[PDB]
Amino acid sequence: GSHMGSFKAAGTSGLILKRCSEPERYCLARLMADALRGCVPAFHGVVERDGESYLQLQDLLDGFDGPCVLDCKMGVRTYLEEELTKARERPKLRKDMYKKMLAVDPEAPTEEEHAQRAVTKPRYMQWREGISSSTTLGFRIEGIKKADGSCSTDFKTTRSREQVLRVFEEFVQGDEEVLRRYLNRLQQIRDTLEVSEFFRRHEVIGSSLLFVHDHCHRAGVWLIDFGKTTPLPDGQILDHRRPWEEGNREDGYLLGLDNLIGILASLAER
Ligand SMILES: Nc1ncnc2c1ncn2[C@@H]1O[C@H](COP(=O)(O)OP(=O)(O)NP(=O)(O)O)[C@@H](O)[C@H]1O
Ligand SMILES: O=P(O)(O)O[C@@H]1O[C@H](CO)[C@@H](OP(=O)(O)O)[C@H](OP(=O)(O)O)[C@H]1O
Repeated sequence: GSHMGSFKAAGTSGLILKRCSEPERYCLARLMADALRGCVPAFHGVVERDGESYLQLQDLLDGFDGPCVLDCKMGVRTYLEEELTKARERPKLRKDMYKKMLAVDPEAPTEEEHAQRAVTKPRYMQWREGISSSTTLGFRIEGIKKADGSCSTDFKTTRSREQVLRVFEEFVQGDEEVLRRYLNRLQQIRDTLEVSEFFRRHEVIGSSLLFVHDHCHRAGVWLIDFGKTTPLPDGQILDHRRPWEEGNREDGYLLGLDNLIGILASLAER
């Protein structure tokens, strides 16, 4: 029915407010005129609320009767290349990121990180990518909100193809119609991405696919979160499949989407 960090209730029905970020505002404005228009939440412009700027977005949960939601972070890389430059010239040591690391694998931090009780953001993000499915499959499950009100973010070590399949298997709860609709939507999204003027021109980092379904077998998928999506310089383009090597700005977005369609197609035959 309604999603209600960055989010606030909107005046108009079926809308949601999200804290304005300049990269995200640029991106949503472009996407409304792109092949991808139908694959992203409708963007209605910016509004002021308590002296601060908000994106007026379509509430993706509005069409659904008690929605189940899964957030899938897309790409082999989850940080901008500029973070790698900043961490070499002027590292911001992060003590929070060190404690999250210790918790999952106490042997993961180096002798110096242990001494620092702190890690760089890129180091933490590369580690996160490697213990989840991000590095190998080019996406990872971030979270589920079920129809019973229960939520989980317990997916940091969800890595193998079969582990990912079991999360989707539990998420769709044997609803053949929801899974068929999800696969049809993902096939149509892949086709739209492969012709999109926006997509060939932009490095898409930190974006998610939001899967939404309900007990009436309504099912939708949208791309969300363009806070780290940046244009390539002087008419350079990405294939979004080839491996990332510092300088090439490749995100593996379509490697991810390919693997995700493969896993859902496998689940459909089980
Ligand atoms: N347009 C939308 N309508 C309804 N729910 C949304 C919408 N956009 C995002 N959400 C929900 O809010 C969550 C956060 O979205 P996101 O755009 O990633 O926010 P963020 O705080 O900017 N980034 P992140 O750090 O990745 O969570 C999603 O996982 C959804 O559950
Ligand atoms: O999911 P966990 O393991 O908690 O890690 C978190 O992953 C976010 C991306 O999902 C990052 O956000 P980002 O989109 O890069 O701004 C956070 O970074 P930050 O603390 O804000 O510098 C980072 O801690």
